[PDB]
Amino acid sequence: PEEVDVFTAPHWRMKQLVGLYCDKLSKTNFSNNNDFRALLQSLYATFKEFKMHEQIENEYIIGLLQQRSQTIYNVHNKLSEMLSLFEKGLKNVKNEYEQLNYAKQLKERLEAFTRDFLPHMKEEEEVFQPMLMEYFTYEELKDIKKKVIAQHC
Repeated sequence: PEEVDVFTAPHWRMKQLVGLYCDKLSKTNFSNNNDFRALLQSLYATFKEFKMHEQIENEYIIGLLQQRSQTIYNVHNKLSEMLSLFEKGLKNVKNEYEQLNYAKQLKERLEAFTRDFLPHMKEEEEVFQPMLMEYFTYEELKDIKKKVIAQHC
């Protein structure tokens, strides 16, 4: 039921963001300083919204589900490292040799990030959403989703 689903719309926005940076990345001219900085500026804004996303889940969803089921063990950092990588590109890359070296690193890290992020969202939808249905009443889930949408939008 739509009104108790706490993941689908947030994740629709996160995957739209993934699609946009994958697009930007494949089209960026890493030899061009303006293109390079513009890309890193997008990614920084984007990964900041990813971080707001995980924090919202921690604060409004997971920390509650954890309290009631107590089947929590995997904590729900990578995002701060990605953001730190972007800051570096923005503050410490000063010519074309450094841009192109950095570019190879960025691409590898973004690829690895992207391959983990998508499954991580799938798992919340497939695992946590069902648990939420058992540990909370229907109106309780409706209330949680009201709060999660307010924080994301």
